[PDB]
Amino acid sequence: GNFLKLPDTDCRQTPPFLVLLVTSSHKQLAERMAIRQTWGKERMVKGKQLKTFFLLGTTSSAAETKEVDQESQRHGDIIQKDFLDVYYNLTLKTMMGIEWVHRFCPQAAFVMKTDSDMFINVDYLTELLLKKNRTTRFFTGFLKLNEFPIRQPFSKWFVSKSEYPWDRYPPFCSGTGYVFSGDVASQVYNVSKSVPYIKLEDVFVGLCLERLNIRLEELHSQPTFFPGGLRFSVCLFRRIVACHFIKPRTLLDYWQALENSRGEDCP
Ligand SMILES: CC(=O)N[C@H]1[C@H](O[C@H]2[C@@H](O)[C@@H](CO)O[C@H](O[C@@H]3[C@H](O)[C@@H](O)[C@H](O[C@H]4[C@H](O)[C@@H](O)[C@H](O)O[C@@H]4CO)O[C@@H]3CO)[C@@H]2O)O[C@H](CO)[C@H](O)[C@@H]1O[C@@H]1O[C@H](CO)[C@H](O)[C@H](O)[C@H]1O
Ligand SMILES: *[C@@H]1O[C@H](CO[C@@H]2O[C@@H](C)[C@@H](O)[C@@H](O)[C@@H]2O)[C@@H](O[C@@H]2O[C@H](CO)[C@@H](O)[C@H](O)[C@H]2NC(C)=O)[C@H](O)[C@H]1NC(C)=O
Ligand SMILES: *[C@@H]1O[C@H](CO)[C@@H](O[C@@H]2O[C@H](CO)[C@@H](O)[C@H](O)[C@H]2NC(C)=O)[C@H](O)[C@H]1NC(C)=O
Ligand SMILES: O=c1ccn([C@@H]2O[C@H](COP(=O)(O)OP(=O)(O)O)[C@@H](O)[C@H]2O)c(=O)[nH]1
Ligand SMILES: [Mn+2]
Repeated sequence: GNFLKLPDTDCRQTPPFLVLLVTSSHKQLAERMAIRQTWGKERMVKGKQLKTFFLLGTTSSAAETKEVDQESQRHGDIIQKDFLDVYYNLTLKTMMGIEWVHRFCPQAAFVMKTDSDMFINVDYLTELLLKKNRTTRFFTGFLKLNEFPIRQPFSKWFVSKSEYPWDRYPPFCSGTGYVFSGDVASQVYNVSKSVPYIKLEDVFVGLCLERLNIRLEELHSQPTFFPGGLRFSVCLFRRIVACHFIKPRTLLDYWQALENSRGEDCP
């Protein structure tokens, strides 16, 4: 498939229950280490396997290239292809991850694409997924259903009319973190080259899902994905899946808080 780095894993032998694909730039080693030490640590969750991989492109910086080569060798959990790893190539990055699931891990029951400035509660997510009774054509997250493209020309998420010429975006889920059954990867990969390209990855996946007639659904009767962030508390964070706006030091402190308070009951 044209990959420069492949994780040392065999999904055929031991099909994972949940695969996390984490986006981060080359310089964000601190993010990746914090994740590896917290919600990214591979383990059995209620007897289900969790696997965690980091998606990277390439960079022009020789120093960063060497750093990442060393990191891959040391940890063996990086998925890499030869594309310039910049914000406006995130669509390529996401498609790389999806391509990977399709080629080397179609046995994954579920896949979460997530960002690195995130807190993820894998235990509660696994509980809600096992409760959902859905194993195919399943896609959930924070649903963004009547979105309009941002036309402010200097905005981080600006798209011109030539980049995206219609008044509304398809239904899609926030790219801060979304979850889908493993089969969905193959479908999206198959259809991706025939769907109009857009440089916003979560929107592009929404376009693919729309072409596939895959409907978005809420994971639970209460909201569980929070792209806007949250005021922290142990009891709240025990009953959410994903929270945005979390820098590495904060992630480590929050993980510590959950460990320090394990075994206490919550209202
Ligand atoms: C982080 C996030 O959720 N970003 C996604 C973005 O969300 C925004 C949209 O839904 C718009 C639509 O109304 O509302 C929200 O933001 C509005 C406004 O549009 C923003 O411009 C503004 O934020 C800026 C402000 O404009 C600046 O002046 C100021 O300096 O900074 C602030 C914050 O940076 O805020 C208001 C209220 O928050 C909402 O945040 O929607 C995008 C598509 O249009 C994307 O979905 C984007 O998500 C990221 O997209 C990339 C695409 O490659 C990846 O999927 C990332 O993983 C994903 O996080
Ligand atoms: C998911 O299913 C569970 C289990 O229910 C069984 O399997 C399902 C696929 C469906 O065919 C059910 O009719 C089966 O009974 C559901 O949780 C059950 O609900 C019962 C009664 O409401 C309750 O005692 C327990 O919660 C569960 N019982 C058993 C036998 O497991 C659950 O509601 C289903 N979830 C969704 C999202 O539909
Ligand atoms: C996304 O990545 C691609 C692949 O690296 C970039 O395309 C290359 O860009 C370099 C210069 O930046 C050229 O020398 C290559 O010829 C290009 N190759 C291909 C296959 O396109 C692309 O520029 C990146 N996108 C953005 C917005 O930076
Ligand atoms: O060149 C880049 C820029 C960003 N990102 C990742 O893409 C996600 C979105 O970045 P950011 O939080 O800046 O986007 P925002 O949520 O503010 O839209 C994050 O996990 C970044 O680490 C990446 O992999 N490569
Ligand atoms: Mn972010």
